[PDB]
Amino acid sequence: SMAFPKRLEYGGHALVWSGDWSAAGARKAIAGAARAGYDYIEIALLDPWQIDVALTKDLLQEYNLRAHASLGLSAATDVTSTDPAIVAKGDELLRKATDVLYALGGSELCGVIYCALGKYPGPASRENRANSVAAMQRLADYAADKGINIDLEVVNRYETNIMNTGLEGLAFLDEVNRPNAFLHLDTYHMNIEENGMAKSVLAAGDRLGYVHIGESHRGYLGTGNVDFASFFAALKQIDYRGPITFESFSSEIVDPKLSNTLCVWRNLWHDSDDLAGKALEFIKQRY
Amino acid sequence: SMAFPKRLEYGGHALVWSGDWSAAGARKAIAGAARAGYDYIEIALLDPWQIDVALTKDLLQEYNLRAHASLGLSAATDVTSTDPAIVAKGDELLRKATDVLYALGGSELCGVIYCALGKYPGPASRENRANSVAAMQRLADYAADKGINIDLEVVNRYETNIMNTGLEGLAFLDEVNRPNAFLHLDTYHMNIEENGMAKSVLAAGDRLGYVHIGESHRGYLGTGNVDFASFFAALKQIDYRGPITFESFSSEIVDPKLSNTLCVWRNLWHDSDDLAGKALEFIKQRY
Ligand SMILES: O=C(CO)[C@H](O)[C@H](O)[C@H](O)CO
Ligand SMILES: O=C(CO)[C@H](O)[C@H](O)[C@H](O)CO
Ligand SMILES: [Mn+2]
Ligand SMILES: [Mn+2]
Repeated sequence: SMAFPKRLEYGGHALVWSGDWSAAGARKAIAGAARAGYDYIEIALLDPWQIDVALTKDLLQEYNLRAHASLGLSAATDVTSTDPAIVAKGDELLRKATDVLYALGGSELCGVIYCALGKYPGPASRENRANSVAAMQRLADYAADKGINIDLEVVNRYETNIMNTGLEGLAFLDEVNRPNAFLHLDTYHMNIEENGMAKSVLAAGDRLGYVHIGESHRGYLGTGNVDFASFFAALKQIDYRGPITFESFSSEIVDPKLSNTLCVWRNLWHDSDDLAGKALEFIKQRY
Repeated sequence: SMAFPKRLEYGGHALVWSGDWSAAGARKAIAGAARAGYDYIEIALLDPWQIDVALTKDLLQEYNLRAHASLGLSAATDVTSTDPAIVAKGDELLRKATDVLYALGGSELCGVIYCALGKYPGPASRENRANSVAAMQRLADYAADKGINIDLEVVNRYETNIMNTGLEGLAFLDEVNRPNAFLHLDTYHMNIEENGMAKSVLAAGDRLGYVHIGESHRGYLGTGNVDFASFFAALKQIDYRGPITFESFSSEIVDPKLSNTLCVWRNLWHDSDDLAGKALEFIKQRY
């Protein structure tokens, strides 16, 4: 068991272009990501059964584009649950997601894979956390057979009760104790929870395996409150060489299964291409 | 008719010291605010029927302290509801809170007074917004007879679907069209939703009636990401002369119902006096 190769590469989140993964939606997102000049598309596998693999393989080939995958779990698939029937549903979704990612020749399963994405009605018990750590052990081991790293995305208090800072994320990963399990940081969530935009990156070092770039309000990069200068300087200091996906959500493009959960009440952009294009330039200028 | 006098004065949120307003909790919080050097205490009126008003007035006299009030409504008192019985409950609580604030000699009712504080399942309908605007018209007119201004606190996407930016708040206040209705900004909520920390303040000018100071993670002022230098520069430029309350919420002090609502999963402070004391020094040094 070991970590699978990572490279400095730039990706666009599928929801920048498409709210579904129909033949049309898949192509819109892949074509968009390719058009803006990204190395990969990040597919939202919130329902990995809805994904036509052959179709997707063909599109990625057609546009000379690589794929990674992210998801959140839901109440019905929450691996922190003290109901083992719900944890089993979680393990199953995570296996299927991995199977799909393997069929597409992808190497990264990231996002909120360790709990239900959304507002918890109270703080996590030690048992909620232990349930989550075990589930990520079973996932990392399943993934390892298929040349896939998992990257646990730290998100803000409103989207998980398990880990809200990189430091918390790192301590969680110590317990997972798997070589193909990494920290996933997102500048949007960091903007809320972190003591500056450097502390968690510098602590993480080689354990930082994935990055999401989002503005404070998840709109155009450079129109919000995120100190990107301080963040990217930290990446340079640890010489980060892994996926970097631009992520943004507008009511304009809505997945029913994500948009209400992320409380995307506001339209912060309408031109996917203009947003994605400016974002990659903004990112590449700094890293 | 008219708006009531505002002065530049510094406030401590009662919830920094006490989770309740028992005689002991009230005494503790008022003595705390006075000890830290604040001009007033901001009393949480989530349940204004549970306040002993004569006791509170005696305490405020005893410690030579003024009082303003903030609250959030809940599902059962949501003035945005399409259930007129629920709106009626909201009107009733808002009237009661105004009565309490009036008897206490206060002039400012602020916070999430226009909707239920928390995660909405979907975006706000035209009805939801119109119901809210009408409720704030009835409240503003009721408060006008009692020399009280109302200030509508703009909160982040996870805490309301009605208004997430200062600009949205100003537009909502245009429809309310009451001289004693003002905008209320909170740096914690601005840190997520705003295009920088100056814009909403410069646009609001004389319509900014109330300010909450919160760090990005709601911990010690200056250990987070909020560009306070840029915010206070904006306050200076419009010569803001209104209440400035420091707030933060510890799961060790507040009611489990509120800490769960605000997703306080960790505590970045334990010493109420040290936090509140240092918070005021931080504020008074910049404004
Ligand atoms: O930031 C996120 C949600 O706020 C993550 O990117 C999600 O886990 C991922 O996009 C799943 O949609
Ligand atoms: O920022 C706030 C909520 O997060 C407001 O201060 C509260 O809604 C209000 O003070 C009630 O406690
Ligand atoms: Mn993300
Ligand atoms: Mn506030």
